[PDB]
Amino acid sequence: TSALHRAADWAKSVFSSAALGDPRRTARLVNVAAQLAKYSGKSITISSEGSKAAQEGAYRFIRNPNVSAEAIRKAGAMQTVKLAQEFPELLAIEDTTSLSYRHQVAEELGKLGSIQDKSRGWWVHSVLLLEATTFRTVGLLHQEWWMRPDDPADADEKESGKWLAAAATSRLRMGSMMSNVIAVCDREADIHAYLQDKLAHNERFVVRSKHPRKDVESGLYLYDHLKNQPELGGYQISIPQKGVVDKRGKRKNRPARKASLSLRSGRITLKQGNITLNAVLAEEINPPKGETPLKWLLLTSEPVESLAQALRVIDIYTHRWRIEEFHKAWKTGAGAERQRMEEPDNLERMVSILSFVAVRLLQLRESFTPSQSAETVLTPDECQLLGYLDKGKRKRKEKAGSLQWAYMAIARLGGFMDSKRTGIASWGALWEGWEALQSKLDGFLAAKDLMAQGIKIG
Amino acid sequence: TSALHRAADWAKSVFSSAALGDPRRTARLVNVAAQLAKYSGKSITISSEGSKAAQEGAYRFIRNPNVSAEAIRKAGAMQTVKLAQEFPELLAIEDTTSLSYRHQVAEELGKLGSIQDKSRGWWVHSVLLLEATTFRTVGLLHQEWWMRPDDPADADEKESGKWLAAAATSRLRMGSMMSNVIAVCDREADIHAYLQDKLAHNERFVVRSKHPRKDVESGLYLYDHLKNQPELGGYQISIPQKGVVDKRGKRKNRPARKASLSLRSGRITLKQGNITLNAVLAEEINPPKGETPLKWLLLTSEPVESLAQALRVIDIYTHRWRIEEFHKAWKTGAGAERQRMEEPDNLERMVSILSFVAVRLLQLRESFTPSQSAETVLTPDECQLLGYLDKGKRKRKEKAGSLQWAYMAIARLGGFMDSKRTGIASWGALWEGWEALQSKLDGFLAAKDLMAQGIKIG
DNA sequence: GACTTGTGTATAAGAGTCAG
DNA sequence: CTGACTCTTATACACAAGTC
DNA sequence: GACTTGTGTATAAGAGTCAG
DNA sequence: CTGACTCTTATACACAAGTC
Repeated sequence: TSALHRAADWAKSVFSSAALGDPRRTARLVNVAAQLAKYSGKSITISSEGSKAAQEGAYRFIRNPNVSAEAIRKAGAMQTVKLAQEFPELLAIEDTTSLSYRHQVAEELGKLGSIQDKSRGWWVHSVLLLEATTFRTVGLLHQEWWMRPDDPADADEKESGKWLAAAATSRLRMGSMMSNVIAVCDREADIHAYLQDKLAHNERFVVRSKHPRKDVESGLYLYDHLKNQPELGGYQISIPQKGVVDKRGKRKNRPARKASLSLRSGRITLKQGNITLNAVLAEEINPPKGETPLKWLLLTSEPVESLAQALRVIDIYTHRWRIEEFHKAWKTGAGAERQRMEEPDNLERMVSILSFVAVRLLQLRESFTPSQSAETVLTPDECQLLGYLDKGKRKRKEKAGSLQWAYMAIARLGGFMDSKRTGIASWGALWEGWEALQSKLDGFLAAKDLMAQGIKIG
Repeated sequence: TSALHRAADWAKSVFSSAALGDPRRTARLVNVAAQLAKYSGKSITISSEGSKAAQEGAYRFIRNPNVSAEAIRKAGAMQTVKLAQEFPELLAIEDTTSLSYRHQVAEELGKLGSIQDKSRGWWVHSVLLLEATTFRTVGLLHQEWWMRPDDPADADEKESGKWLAAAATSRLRMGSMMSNVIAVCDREADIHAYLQDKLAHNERFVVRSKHPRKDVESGLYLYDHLKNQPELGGYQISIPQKGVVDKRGKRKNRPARKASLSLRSGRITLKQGNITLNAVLAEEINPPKGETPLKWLLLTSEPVESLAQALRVIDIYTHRWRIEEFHKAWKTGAGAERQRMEEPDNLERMVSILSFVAVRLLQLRESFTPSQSAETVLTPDECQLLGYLDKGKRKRKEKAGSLQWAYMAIARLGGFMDSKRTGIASWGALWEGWEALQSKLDGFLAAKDLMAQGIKIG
């Protein structure tokens, strides 16, 4: 938030809490995180700016047997917890991804596909906290890493307990801030035991419905009972073009279209556990000749009885993609799967660090997104150089010297050409832009310095 | 050479000759090559520096049906031919690589593996010219692109004729400069018809021996006849550590070692075609308990009768890897296989351009490699900024302000940490460094400009 | 000349990718 | 998932700059 | 204290990758 | 191919800064 742009400051805030059992490890962590963040996406070596000291330090740290990766992730998360004190409502977006490897260490790791696959590694189940008003990323609350065994009957616990394990960690970490938190999960979380545990702790959630369950008071499947309700009202959406590549490698187009949805809600009770909760059902009115009609059924602790309360629910769900965006920031962006440590713990400690770097990529774009001047975000020196680099390229929409102009200017330095006329640049473009602006800033300052000590330039 | 660092200048020299049948196409080619070179490795869009004009231009050019990719490659090659006038002896390193794709266009392309593979594309057979004294890259003389058919009996010509086809093109292109040229090829070129054609044109070559052929005057296999000769003398080599990954995915180490070789030569005559030529044989004296003894048998037009003449031959061959280095510069570096044009000709015209970009990556490092001052290569402004950026990092080996220091300084800006204490940075590190130095130079100049118009910085 | 192609602008959307 | 994007191929105009 | 771990330097080499 | 590299994991010293 306040400590973001300056990588060293950022790393102190995230990591100085870490109980690694020696302040030298925590300071080292801080330094390491700092160089990696300044060089998001690149090798440790490249992050060391030619310092043999820092290179050696970084590598010694991530193979350090007194350094607990669990503790690294926990220390970051407590920072999230500290940050989250700022907000009256939060979303806790929850999902699993895989971290996949094929080098020699992969065989010491866990199953991701078939027993024979060379690609092995970890499953990580993550909780990403956003603030609920403007949806900005607060950070990681929780990650469970595990190695799936080759033999399913060697599992200590069933993988589906990951949703409850996460709840247990969030509540513990958030403490009394938990009633502030709304857990968002997809169909994998449509587990009776999971809904039950939330309600029992009086915790808050929006989980999408997969299994047809019956409502006690009507004796009907949730869907049939919800279709009985009066039309709470409607909403139309725009579905954006994209290409599509199926599981067998087959490519098709998905042309943009506009769909319109009828919304309904109701209070519902489930046979199992005699647990009561609410549910919203959005369904498409008159879909075109040959397309899957849209259909969302959402299970929620949240109020649903007014049209607006129900839209709050839909839109809380519409932000679920954000956890995938983190996964992409972790992998493609920060380089989790590009690492090549030769031992599991080494690979873990590194990739642990990289998860908070990932979050910061997200937050960097978010730091520029939202009315007034560029000076609120950039330094005076940053502000002038950007103005020079951008000369001519500024569009008429953009108020001169505004934070909106600063967003675009950086995006353009990152390569952004708005190919879909949406105005929105990827976090990847913003990062390249920021990094470019920062790199050109070295030269700018170097001239300033020399010019300040009375030396002629060129 | 002279026109290299400045991308626009470089592109004019390489491409202003192009007969595309409209000077507008040639100028467009020049512009396109220029932006791509300035942004080696990145997308067309990113290369357009926010110019909608240049983006649209670039894309219109590479889907232009009046633009012949053949002609693009030819125009570059004639520049090579023009450059090569400078040199009294050249190496023409010759080999094939594949350009491989899996997007929708791939199925309109040719076979690279089995009939069923999704990975399809072209085979390209290339001739890379170096000068023979200090081995610097002069450029591409020739490329043959073709699509291997699914059915081997649908081939217009056998693929092994590629060595002769290349000879035919080089001689035509080099004209009377051909007697300056020494063709270097590996075992695939150990074809009787190919040796014969060289000798008949009185062209010059070093080709490694695969098939046991017999010498007429002795009646012995080349190898047995060469082992009869007196020990012309010896030479020892250092073999550098590397990892090894076999075809089935199996990983092993190859530890560094020192090998010593005994050298022999002789004049030889082959039964077929009663063609006479020379041959050198290098073979390892007493290899360690369990390792493949080294063994090179080279067929050559070149003189071989003195120890030194024979070493000239070995070392001419020892530079064969350079064609692989080009292939890597073309693919990984310039991004040939990262392109995603949706039509073969579009994909070809683009990748054609990218092959000369590749060559320039090689030449950029080479432009810094070899006694005196940095000022011989960099501009005064470039020279100062680099000196600032490098403050503290300079080693004692490095004479202050020398071209040797400039090499290291750039390498360090590119991430180079000399992990194998060899002093040699990859072309990839030099490029990142150069690009970084260039990027920081924008800021430096921007401060200069503003400082020159009397505006306060920061 | 008679007719054809490239540029710079502006509008639109198909194809591809990651991760799923 | 109603993902979110960038890469790539289009199309129209007026008008400039080509071939023939 | 008695004993154990991190830093900055310097030396070395195994493991991995591309393209083959 | 005797490829050429970068990434990663080592090891010793003296000495500083930790745990117990």
